[PDB]
Amino acid sequence: SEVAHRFKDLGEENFKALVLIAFAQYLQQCPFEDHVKLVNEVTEFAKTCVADESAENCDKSLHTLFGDKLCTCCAKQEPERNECFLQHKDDNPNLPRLVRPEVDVMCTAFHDNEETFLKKYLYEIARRHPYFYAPELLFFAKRYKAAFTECCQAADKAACLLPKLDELRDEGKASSAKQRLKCASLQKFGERAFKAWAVARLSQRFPKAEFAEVSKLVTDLTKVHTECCHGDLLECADDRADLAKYICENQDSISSKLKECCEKPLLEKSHCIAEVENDEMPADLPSLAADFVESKDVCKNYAEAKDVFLGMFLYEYARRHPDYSVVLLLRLAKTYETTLEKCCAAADPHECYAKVFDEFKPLVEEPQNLIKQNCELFEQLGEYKFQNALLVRYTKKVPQVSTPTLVEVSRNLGKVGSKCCKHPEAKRMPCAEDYLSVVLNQLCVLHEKTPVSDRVTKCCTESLVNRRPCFSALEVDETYVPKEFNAETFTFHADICTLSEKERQIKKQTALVELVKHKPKATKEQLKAVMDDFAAFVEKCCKADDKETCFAEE
Ligand SMILES: O=S(=O)(O)C(F)(F)C(F)(F)C(F)(F)C(F)(F)C(F)(F)C(F)(F)C(F)(F)C(F)(F)F
Ligand SMILES: O=S(=O)(O)C(F)(F)C(F)(F)C(F)(F)C(F)(F)C(F)(F)C(F)(F)C(F)(F)C(F)(F)F
Repeated sequence: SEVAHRFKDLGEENFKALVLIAFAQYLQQCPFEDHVKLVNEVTEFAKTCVADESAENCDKSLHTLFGDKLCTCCAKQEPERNECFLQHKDDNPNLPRLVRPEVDVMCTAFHDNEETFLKKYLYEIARRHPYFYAPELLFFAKRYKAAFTECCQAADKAACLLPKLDELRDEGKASSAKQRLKCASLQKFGERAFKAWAVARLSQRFPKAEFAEVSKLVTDLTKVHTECCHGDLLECADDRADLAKYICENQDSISSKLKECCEKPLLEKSHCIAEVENDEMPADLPSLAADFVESKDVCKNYAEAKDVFLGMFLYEYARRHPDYSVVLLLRLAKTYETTLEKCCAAADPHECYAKVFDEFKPLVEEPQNLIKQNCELFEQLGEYKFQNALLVRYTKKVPQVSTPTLVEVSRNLGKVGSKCCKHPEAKRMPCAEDYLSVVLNQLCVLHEKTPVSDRVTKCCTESLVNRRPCFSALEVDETYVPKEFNAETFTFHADICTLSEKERQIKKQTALVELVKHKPKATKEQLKAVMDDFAAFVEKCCKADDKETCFAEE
């Protein structure tokens, strides 16, 4: 009995939560209360299974049960139904932006019913983030609960809560985006791509770890994510705990940076492990040359065990390169692979695969130079203007892309600047390029829902590893027809005056996207000249005797 097994392994609380999450991700549009009803029925049922694993319906898969419950798609049978539920996950669901009500209202609701409030949190995130790393969402719910527990008792409920909630929202969106890439990686590119990812990350993270260890953690982590991305949240959370549990029983085989996370309560622990600092690279590790370029058996060993050897390479290269983005290490490993694929078949492989690392230069240089160039641009512009720059860039690159998406991605793109450009070069590239993988992936998923740009589609369906160079390589499509100057898109409301800094940025940014859409191939100064026109008009209308009409007159 799986639902019992999981209920047992997860405990009711996390079971409930994961089931809610699973429901809210399966039925994003469905009301909270219909989800909790389903969850309770499932939980109630799970309990009957914990008690007798032979009770009538307890041997059914989690898929059948959730899907059966969900069905209270639905016309379909398993496993086509679960596939159906998964494919209907909506990365951009038509759901009201979660509008934070005032703290006292929230704090009242939180105290009115903590679980319901906490379940409401899960539900609202999960349904908005249908790929949200479900166990991680439990961690968020815990922190959300902790926020509300403490901050609701605070003198300044808002001043306590808001920053914390802002942190969790941000962390949430980051985690969602992040997990979204795992699911996209897994689902669009397959297990191997994810495995490659994981070998690269974990090798970087756990360079002291033996390859077999990195592999074991990779197979387990992959299994975690496959399950999570597959809406198998229960297995996923459970396998995650198992993985956290494994890692923590095996820290000395994995990382010396694990001390603190492995002491951490279950949810914190996995979260902690998932983002532990890269471990110290083992001292005096040799170059990959003897094994991967220099050996005469390279061709043989690749061929004998391709993915292992490539994994060993990726492991060996990644563990040596926490200063490389995962995608880079992935690119290098793909390059290695493909070079070996041609060298091994070439007249003298030893000869030509000895040169394999020379192909690595451009691959390594490109992100570096990109990260360096764009981060100077960032340091010149700061996050916001860096966002405006990228927003224009991307709008010009892929103008068909919905502006909200454009804005969101560009903003996020620009956020990598803030996150990464602060870092010295040694931490910039993994930070930047991997966050870039996350953000582009956003662009990718957001756009996929309503594809309107063949370039985005192209760049997103192509090698995940190469997704970023692909967008980077994109230049202005002139095959894009500017949109006529709709007033409504450039006639902001007086609500702009009341907008938070961020929201007024999103708005200028939105205008900036639209303006670029209205008139692409306009240069930065001309774009600046209407952006400044807009902001002035806004400044004017915002301080006008009557705002709403001042605004109307544009
Ligand atoms: O070079 S690639 O990244 O394209 C790659 F071939 F997929 C590879 F990453 F090297 C890889 F070998 F496939 C791998 F990603 F490492 C791997 F598939 F994960 C793997 F290492 F082979 C593995 F599947 F995990 C295995 F090692 F077999 F356990
Ligand atoms: O080259 S692109 O503009 O297409 C890009 F992929 F978005 C990008 F170059 F990575 C970029 F987003 F523009 C970018 F500026 F490089 C970046 F992604 F934001 C970035 F390079 F990561 C950055 F933000 F500049 C970074 F410097 F990495 F922080």
